[PDB]
Amino acid sequence: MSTTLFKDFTFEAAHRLPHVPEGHKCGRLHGHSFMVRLEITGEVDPHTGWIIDFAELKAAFKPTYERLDHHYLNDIPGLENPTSEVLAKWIWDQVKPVVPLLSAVMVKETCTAGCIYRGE
Amino acid sequence: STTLFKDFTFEAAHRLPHVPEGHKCGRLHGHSFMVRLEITGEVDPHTGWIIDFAELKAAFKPTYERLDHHYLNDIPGLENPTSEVLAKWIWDQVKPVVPLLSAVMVKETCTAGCIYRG
Amino acid sequence: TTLFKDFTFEAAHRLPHVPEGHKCGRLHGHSFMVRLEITGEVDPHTGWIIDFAELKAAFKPTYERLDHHYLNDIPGLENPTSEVLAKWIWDQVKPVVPLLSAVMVKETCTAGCIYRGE
Amino acid sequence: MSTTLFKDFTFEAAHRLPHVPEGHKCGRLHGHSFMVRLEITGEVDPHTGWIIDFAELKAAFKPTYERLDHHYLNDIPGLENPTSEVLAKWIWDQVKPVVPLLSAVMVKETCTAGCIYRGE
Amino acid sequence: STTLFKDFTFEAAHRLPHVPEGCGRLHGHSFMVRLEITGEVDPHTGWIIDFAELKAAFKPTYERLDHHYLNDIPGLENPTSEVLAKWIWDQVKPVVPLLSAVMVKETCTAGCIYR
Amino acid sequence: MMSTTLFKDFTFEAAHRLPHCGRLHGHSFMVRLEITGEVDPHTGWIIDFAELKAAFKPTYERLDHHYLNDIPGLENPTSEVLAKWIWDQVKPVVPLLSAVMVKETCTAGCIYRG
Ligand SMILES: Nc1nc2c(c(=O)[nH]1)N[C@@H](C(=O)O)CN2
Ligand SMILES: Nc1nc2c(c(=O)[nH]1)N[C@@H](C(=O)O)CN2
Ligand SMILES: Nc1nc2c(c(=O)[nH]1)N[C@@H](C(=O)O)CN2
Ligand SMILES: Nc1nc2c(c(=O)[nH]1)N[C@@H](C(=O)O)CN2
Ligand SMILES: Nc1nc2c(c(=O)[nH]1)N[C@@H](C(=O)O)CN2
Ligand SMILES: Nc1nc2c(c(=O)[nH]1)N[C@@H](C(=O)O)CN2
Ligand SMILES: [Zn+2]
Ligand SMILES: [Zn+2]
Ligand SMILES: [Zn+2]
Ligand SMILES: [Zn+2]
Ligand SMILES: [Zn+2]
Ligand SMILES: [Zn+2]
Repeated sequence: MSTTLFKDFTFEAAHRLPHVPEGHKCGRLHGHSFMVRLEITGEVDPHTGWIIDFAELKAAFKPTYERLDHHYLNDIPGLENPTSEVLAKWIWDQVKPVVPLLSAVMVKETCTAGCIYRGE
Repeated sequence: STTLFKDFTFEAAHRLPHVPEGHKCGRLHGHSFMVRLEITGEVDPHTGWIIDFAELKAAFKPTYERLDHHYLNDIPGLENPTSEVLAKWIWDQVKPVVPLLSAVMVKETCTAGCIYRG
Repeated sequence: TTLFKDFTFEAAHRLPHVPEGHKCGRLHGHSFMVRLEITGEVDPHTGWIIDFAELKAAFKPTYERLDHHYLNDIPGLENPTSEVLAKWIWDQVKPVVPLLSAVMVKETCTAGCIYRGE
Repeated sequence: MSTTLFKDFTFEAAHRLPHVPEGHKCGRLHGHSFMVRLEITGEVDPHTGWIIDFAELKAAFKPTYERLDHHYLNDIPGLENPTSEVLAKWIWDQVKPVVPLLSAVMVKETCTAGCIYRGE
Repeated sequence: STTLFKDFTFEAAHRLPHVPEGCGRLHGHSFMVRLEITGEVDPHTGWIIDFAELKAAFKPTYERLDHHYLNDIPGLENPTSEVLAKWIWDQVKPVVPLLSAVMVKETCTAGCIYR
Repeated sequence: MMSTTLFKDFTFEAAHRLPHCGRLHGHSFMVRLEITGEVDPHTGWIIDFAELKAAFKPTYERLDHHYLNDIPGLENPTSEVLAKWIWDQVKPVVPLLSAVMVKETCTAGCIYRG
C-alpha cells in the first residue's frame, strides 16, 4: 500500500548546452516551455484527507519556480550545464529541504521528451 | 513485467469540508475528473493480452455511473472527497471485481493528481 | 491580427430546464476552459495589441467569480449552459476589454461553444 | 462551399522583448516551445483529393522552421522585437511567397496564449 | 454569431490511391472529427441543441467509420482528410441541418476544415 | 544522489486487427521508450534524446504507415504483444532500455518491462 501525489508546473526559459560538439543545435542559444512535475509520497492525514494541499506544494516550489521562469538557466549557479537531468536534480536539491516527502522530480523540455530524478 | 491501463473521465461536483474558512476548495465547485485503472498480470499466450480493455470498461461502469454528473459529497465514503480519498474509494469498489488491479490514479485537473496502490 | 488567451476554472453547475431525469439536471461540475479573443491594431513600437498579462488582469475579477464556485448562484447564470456562459462572459469583459471579438467556452475537452455578436 | 487545410509545427527558441517596461519578466532573456499553425485555403483537386500534400507544406516551411528552431529569435532580421504578433506576420512574410494559398498563421508562445495573423 | 462544436475520435484504416510508390500503403489513424453547428440559442433551454443529441445524430456515421476500413465506404474511395470532411458532411448535414463545419484531423498535427 | 530515468515519445500511424475489434482498422499508435542509467558528469545526460530517436528509427519505419499484421512477430498485434515486440527490437540497440509503453488511443495503454 502507498499513496503518491503530484503537481505539474511549466516555466518559460532559455538555455544552451555548453558541452556538446560544435555542430549540435542544443549548443545554440534557445529555449523551451519546461514542464516540471513534483511527486510526493506520504501518508494521508485522517482529518485533512490529503497528504499535503496541492497549494502548499505550489507555495513551497514558488521561490524556485520564480528563479527558473522567464530566465536564462545558464546564469543560475549549479545550472551551468542545464540538461534536463542536471535540472531535475537541481530542482530536487532546492525543493527537498522544504518538501521532505518529495519522491521524484520530472522535467520535460518538450511534451515528447523528459527526465525523472528520484533522489532517494 | 506487463501492465495495462485505461483512462476514464467524469464530470462531478465536490467541496472539501475540512479546510479553513477562506480556502476556495471548501466552496462548492467541480472538476472534469480523470481516473486511470492499472492492471498487472501474466499475458494470455493465445489472446495476447492480460485482459480485454472492454472488460475494464464494463467492470468500472457501475462505479463510473455513481460518480459521473454527480455531487461526490452525498456518496457514502466520499464525505471528504479529496483526490486521495477518491482514489482509495475507487480501489475499494473495483478491486473485488478486478483482482489484478494494481493502481488507481485520479486527476482533478490536468496538472494535479494522486496515485493509490493499495 | 487576432490575439487570444486561455483560462481554466473549476466549477459546479446544474441545468434547471432539462427534461427530468437527464444527468445534466443533477448537481455536477466541470473543468471549464475559456478563450478570450481580441482583434485590433498592433502598435509599431510595442509590437503587440495588448500584453497577454493585461488581458489576464482585465479578466481576473470575472475569473475569480467563476473559479471554485457554483455557477447558478451568480446573477445571469441561473441557466448556466455553455452558450449562456459564453454570452455572460462577453457581457462582463467587453466593457473592460473593448477590443474583445470572441469568447469560447469548453465544458469538457470535447464539447464547446463560441460566441461573438448577437 | 470552401476548404481550409492546416499543419502544425513546434520549435524551441529563445527570445526577449526589448521595448517592454523595465522590470517585466518578458524583457528578460527567456524562451518557449512555440507552436505555429500554417493555414491554407483553396480548391481540392478531383484526382489527388487534396489541396496539397501535408509533407509538401512541411517541406515548404522547413527553411524558415530551421531558422527558428533551436535559435535565439532576436538575432534574426525583422525579429528584433520578437512578439507573437510580430513573429506571426514575419512567418507570413517568409511563407506566403512559397505558399501563395496561405490564409492564416497562428503562433502560440505557450499552450494557453497566441496570435493569429490574416494579412491585415 | 453563436456556434457549437463537438469532437469525436475513431480508429480506422485507409490508403491513398492516387500517389506514387511511397502513405500509399495500408495504414491508419486515430481520426479526430469536429462537428460545428451555428444557430440561435433557445430562450428557455439555454442551448442551440443538446450535445448529447449531436452525439446521437452522428452515431450511425461513427459506427460506419470507427474500427472500419475507409476505402470500402462509397464516396470515400480516395479517403483524404479533405474528401472525408465533405463526406462526413454529406451523412450528417441532413440529420443536423444547423451544421456549419466539419474538421477532420488524421493526426494531432494535421487536419482539414470544410464549410 | 540516486536513480535517473530518461524517456522519449514517438507516434506512428498504422493499420491492424486482432484475429482472436477483429475488423480491419488502424490507430495513431504512441510509443514511449524509457531508459535508466548514470548521468555523465561531462555531458550532464545519460544519452542524447536524438541518439534515442536514431536508435529507434529503423524499428519506427517498419511500423509507421504500415499494416502491422504482415510484420514477423506481430501476427496478433495487441498492445501487449506490440510493447514486448518493440522491446525485443530496441533492447539490443539501446541496452539501457528499462520500459516500453504503447498507447493504442489517448485513453488506453500497456507498459512492458523485460
Ligand atoms: N538527454 C538529454 N538529451 C538532450 C537534452 C537534455 O536535457 N537531455 N536537451 C535537448 C535539447 O535541449 O534540445 C537535447 N538533448
Ligand atoms: N492534496 C490535495 N490537495 C487538494 C485537493 C486534493 O484532492 N488533494 N483538491 C484541490 C481542490 O479540490 O481544488 C485542493 N487541494
Ligand atoms: N448545447 C449544450 N449542451 C449541453 C450543455 C451545454 O452547456 N450546452 N451542457 C452539458 C452538461 O452540462 O453536461 C449538457 N449538454
Ligand atoms: N501580446 C503579447 N504579449 C506578450 C507576449 C507576446 O508575444 N504578445 N509575450 C509574452 C512573453 O514573452 O512573456 C509577454 N506578453
Ligand atoms: N492534404 C492532405 N495531405 C495528406 C493527407 C490528407 O488527407 N490530406 N493524407 C496523409 C496521409 O494519410 O498519410 C498524407 N497527406
Ligand atoms: N487488452 C487489449 N484489449 C484490446 C486491444 C489491445 O491492444 N489490448 N486492442 C483494442 C483494439 O485494437 O480495438 C481492443 N481491445
Ligand atoms: Zn534545449
Ligand atoms: Zn476540487
Ligand atoms: Zn454540466
Ligand atoms: Zn516570451
Ligand atoms: Zn493516412
Ligand atoms: Zn485497434
